[PDB]
Amino acid sequence: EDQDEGPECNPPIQTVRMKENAEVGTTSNGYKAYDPETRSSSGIRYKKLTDPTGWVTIDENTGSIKVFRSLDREAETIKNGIYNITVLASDQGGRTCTGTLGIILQDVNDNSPFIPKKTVIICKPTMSSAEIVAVDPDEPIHGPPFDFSLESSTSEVQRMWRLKAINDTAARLSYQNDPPFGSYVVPITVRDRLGMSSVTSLDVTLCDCITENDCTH
Repeated sequence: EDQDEGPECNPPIQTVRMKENAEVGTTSNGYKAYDPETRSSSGIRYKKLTDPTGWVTIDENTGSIKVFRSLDREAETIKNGIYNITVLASDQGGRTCTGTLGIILQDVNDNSPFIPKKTVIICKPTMSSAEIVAVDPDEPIHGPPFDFSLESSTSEVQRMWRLKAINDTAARLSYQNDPPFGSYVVPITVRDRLGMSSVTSLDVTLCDCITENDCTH
């Protein structure tokens, strides 16, 4: 009669693939410890060891991966779309085996655009405008074209400015109604190609210049 002997946990290293928009608690196919006698490892329970992100948890019964807190592909903890977590199996004979679970992460468009440069000069004696350019940190299929506007701003601020588009990534902000030399705030709204939305408040000095770039000192 059969008795429950030791696990042959090969391969060392395993992989799964996941997608960024994954709901909290969702479960999918997972890491295994192996048990050749029974050709199945049905007593054998699972925990996680070290994790860079804290996004997933491992379903103890089955060794399945499940979401715990929501993902990002735009984070610095990914490289070439991949991260890894370390895994342990626990046996009621007083035994263990160990391994790695890699997690390949498909981007979806979820991040909005941001502004690299929010501080801008308008040299009034030769210029009416300054350019406003953005970036979006999803894939290049998942960002531009951007749709800019003065949407979020006030009816007083809208009476001093006009905004117009100039590229897939850019627009140009212009003064109206002879405003005086000085410094000013402008809220922009920007959406990306699927309508992901960002708010951002610009710094706009309108001044007198030599270089036509920065203000006379």
